[PDB]
Amino acid sequence: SCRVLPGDAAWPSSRDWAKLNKTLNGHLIATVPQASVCHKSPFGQYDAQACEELKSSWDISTITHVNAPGDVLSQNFQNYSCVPFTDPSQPCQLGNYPSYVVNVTGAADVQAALKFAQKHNVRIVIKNTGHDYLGKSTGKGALSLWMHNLKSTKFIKNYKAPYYKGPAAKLGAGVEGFEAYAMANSTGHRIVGGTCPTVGIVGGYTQGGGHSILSSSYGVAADNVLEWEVVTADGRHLVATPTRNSDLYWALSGGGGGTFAVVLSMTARLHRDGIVGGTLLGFNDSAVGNEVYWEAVAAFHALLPDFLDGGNSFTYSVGNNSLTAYGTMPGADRDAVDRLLRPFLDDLASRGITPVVQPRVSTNYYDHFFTYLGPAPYGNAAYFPFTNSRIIPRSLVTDPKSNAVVTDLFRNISQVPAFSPFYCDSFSVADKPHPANSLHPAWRTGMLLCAPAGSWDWDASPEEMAARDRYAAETLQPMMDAATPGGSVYLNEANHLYANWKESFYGDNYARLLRVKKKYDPDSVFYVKTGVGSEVWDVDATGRLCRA
Ligand SMILES: *Cc1cc2c(nc3c(=O)[nH]c(=O)nc-3n2C[C@H](O)[C@H](O)[C@H](O)COP(=O)(O)OP(=O)(O)OC[C@H]2O[C@@H](n3cnc4c(N)ncnc43)[C@H](O)[C@@H]2O)c(*)c1C
Ligand SMILES: *[C@@H]1O[C@H](CO)[C@@H](O[C@@H]2O[C@H](CO)[C@@H](O[C@@H]3O[C@H](CO)[C@@H](O)[C@H](O)[C@@H]3O)[C@H](O)[C@H]2NC(C)=O)[C@H](O)[C@H]1NC(C)=O
Ligand SMILES: *[C@@H]1O[C@H](CO)[C@@H](O[C@@H]2O[C@H](CO)[C@@H](O)[C@H](O)[C@H]2NC(C)=O)[C@H](O)[C@H]1NC(C)=O
Ligand SMILES: *[C@@H]1O[C@H](CO)[C@@H](O[C@@H]2O[C@H](CO)[C@@H](O)[C@H](O)[C@H]2NC(C)=O)[C@H](O)[C@H]1NC(C)=O
Ligand SMILES: *[C@@H]1O[C@H](CO)[C@@H](O)[C@H](O)[C@H]1NC(C)=O
Ligand SMILES: *[C@@H]1O[C@H](CO)[C@@H](O)[C@H](O)[C@H]1NC(C)=O
Ligand SMILES: *[C@@H]1O[C@H](CO)[C@@H](O)[C@H](O)[C@H]1NC(C)=O
Repeated sequence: SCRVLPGDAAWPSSRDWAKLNKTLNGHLIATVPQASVCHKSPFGQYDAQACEELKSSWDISTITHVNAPGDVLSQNFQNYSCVPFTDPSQPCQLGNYPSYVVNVTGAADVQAALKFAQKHNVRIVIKNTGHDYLGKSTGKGALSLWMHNLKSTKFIKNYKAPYYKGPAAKLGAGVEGFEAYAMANSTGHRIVGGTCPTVGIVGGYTQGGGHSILSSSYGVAADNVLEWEVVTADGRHLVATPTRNSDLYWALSGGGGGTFAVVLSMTARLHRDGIVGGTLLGFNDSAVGNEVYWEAVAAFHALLPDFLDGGNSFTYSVGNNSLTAYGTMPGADRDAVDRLLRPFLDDLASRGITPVVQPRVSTNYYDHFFTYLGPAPYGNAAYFPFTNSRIIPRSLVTDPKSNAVVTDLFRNISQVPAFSPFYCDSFSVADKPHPANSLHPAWRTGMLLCAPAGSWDWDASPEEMAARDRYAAETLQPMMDAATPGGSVYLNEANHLYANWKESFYGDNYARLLRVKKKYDPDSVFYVKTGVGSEVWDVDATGRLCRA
C-alpha cells in the first residue's frame, strides 16, 4: 500500500542493507548530511571550524555541496533538519534526505538497487547534482541512485545518422555544465548547456528541456539529444534514439527527469566553435524616472525578435530601477556586435537614457561563457529555493497591448523584495532541425523565459519561509500565469506546490507522456513531484509515499 520508512517493522534490516552493499561492491552509503559537523548527535562529528566554512557559501551552488552523497541544494527541502544555521544541540536529522545512497558506477549498480528496492518496497530517488527546485531529487526514507560520479566523456568526430551527421559528445549521467564545456572546448566545439556551471547537463536539465544562451543558435538542450542510455524500472539496460525505443527517446527529450528511466549517459550534438560576440548592456531610472524606465524595458523586449532570429541571445536581470543584460552573439565580430546592438542603443537614446555598453569579442565560447557567468570553473550562482517561471510567447511582446500587461507584471514582481531583481533569458528556438521530442510547444512560440526567484532567509522563522513557499505557488505564479496567456511554466523552474503543474508543464503532450510512462514503468517505481504519472502516489503528512 505504502513505501516503507525508517522505523517501520518492514524497513530492511542492517543485514539486508549489508547484503545490498555487497552486491554494490561497497558502494552503499548511509546518508550523513553535510552539516552534521554543525551538530552533536547522532553522528558525533561536531567541528566548529568546519561548521563555519560551510556557512559562508551555503546559499551558493558550490561543488562542495554538489559533491555530498545525500544533500540537495534547496534550503527549503533541507527544511532545517540538519543545516549549519540552527542550534548545535538540535539533532542532525535526515528529514527529506534519503536514508541510503547508491554510489552508482554503472548499469549493474542500478539494476541491483532497483531489484532490492522492489523486493523491499523502498522508494527510489534519483539524484545527480541536487539542484532541483522542486525537491524532485530527495525523498524521506528513500534509496537514492546517485549519478554524480558517472563522469565519462567521449568525443565522436563523425556521428552518422539520417537526421544528424557531425561531431557529437557522449556524456555520463553525472557530467556537469563546466565539465561538458571543458570537454567541448578542447575539441574546438560548443555544447548546449545551462548558465549555472554546476548544473547536471545529462540530468534534469536536458531531460526537462534545458535553455541556454546558445539556444537561439542551436535550440534547447533536448533538441540536441541523439541517444539516451538508460536502465528501465524492470532493470533492462537500453539505448533510446529516434529510431530505437523511439517513444522513450521522445519522453526523455523534454518530458522531465526521474520518471521514465534511469539515465546512464546521453549522446548529444556538438557544434563548431569560433569567435563569440559579447556585451554588457545596462540602463536605469536615475536620469529619466521610473515610468520611462519601464517603457524602455517594454521597448527592449519589443526589439529582441530580429536579434534572436539572427542566432543571438540576451540573458538579463530585471530590477525595480535598473536592467543589466549580457549579450551572446555567436560568430559576430566587433562591427557585427555594433550593428546588432544599434537598434537597442538608439531606442534608449531616443528615450533620454545613457546606457552602459561594454562590447567585446571572445576567441571561443568557453571564454565568452566564463567572462559573463564565471569565475571558471564553478561559477558563483546563488540558490534561490522559491524559483518560478514563465515561458513568454513572442506574440505577447510584439503587440504593444499585450506587452503592456507583460511590463505591468514585471513592475508588480519588482515590488516584492524577496523576488526582485529576477533573471530572464531570451531565445528563438522555432524552425531549427531536431528529431521529434516532447518539448512543450510554448518553447517554439516563446521568446522569454523569466525566473522570479525568492531568496531564502536564515534570520526569518520556518513559518516565514513556509509562507514564502505558499506565496510563490499560489499567488506569485498564478499572477505570472494570468499576465501571459499562451505561455507556460518551465517544469525545471517552478514551485513544488504550484497547483496547475500538469497543464502548464506538459500541456497536450501529457496523455502520450503518460502512455510512455505506463509502458516503461507500469508499476510506477519512479516518482517525482509534478512528474508524469506522479499522481499514482500520494504524499501523507509525515512524507510517506502511498498509492493513491
Ligand atoms: C540550481 C540551478 C539550476 C539551474 C540553473 N540555471 C539554469 C539555466 O540557465 N537554464 C535552465 O534551463 N535550467 C537551469 N537550472 C535548472 C536545472 O535545469 C534543473 O534544476 C534540473 O532539474 C537540474 O538537473 P540535475 O542537475 O540533474 O539536478 P538534480 O536535482 O540532481 O535532478 C533533477 C531531476 O532530474 C532527475 N534526474 C537527474 N539525473 C537523472 C538520471 N541520470 N536518470 C534519471 N533521472 C535523473 C532527478 O530525479 C530529478 O527529478 C542555475 C542553478 C544555480
Ligand atoms: C518541513 O517540515 C514540516 C514537518 O515539520 C512539513 O510540514 C508538513 O507538511 C505537510 C504538507 O504541507 C502537512 O501535511 C498535511 O496534513 C494534513 C493533515 O494534518 C492533510 O489534510 C493535508 O492534505 C497535508 O497532507 C503536514 O501537516 C505538515 N506537518 C507539520 C508538523 O507541520 C513541511 O512540509 C516541510 N517542508 C518542506 C519544504 O519539506
Ligand atoms: C558498505 O561497504 C563498504 C565496505 O568497504 C563501507 O565503506 C567503508 O567504510 C569505512 C567506515 O566504516 C571506511 O573506513 C572505509 O574507507 C570504507 N572501506 C573501504 C574498503 O574503503 C561502507 O561504509 C558500507 N556502508 C554501509 C551503509 O554498510
Ligand atoms: C563513489 O565511488 C567512486 C568509484 O568507486 C569513488 O571514486 C574513487 O575515489 C578515490 C578517492 O577516495 C579515488 O582515488 C579513485 O580514483 C576513485 N575511483 C574512481 C573509479 O573514480 C568515490 O570516491 C566514491 N564516493 C563516495 C562519496 O563514496
Ligand atoms: C580551450 O581549447 C583550446 C584548444 O581547443 C585550448 O588551447 C585552450 O587552452 C582551452 N581553453 C581553456 C580556458 O581551457
Ligand atoms: C545608471 O546609469 C548611469 C549612466 O549609464 C551610470 O553612470 C550609473 O552608475 C547607473 N546607476 C546605477 C545605480 O546603476
Ligand atoms: C499588478 O497589480 C495590480 C494591483 O495590485 C493587480 O490588480 C494586477 O492584476 C497586476 N498586474 C499584472 C499584469 O499582473
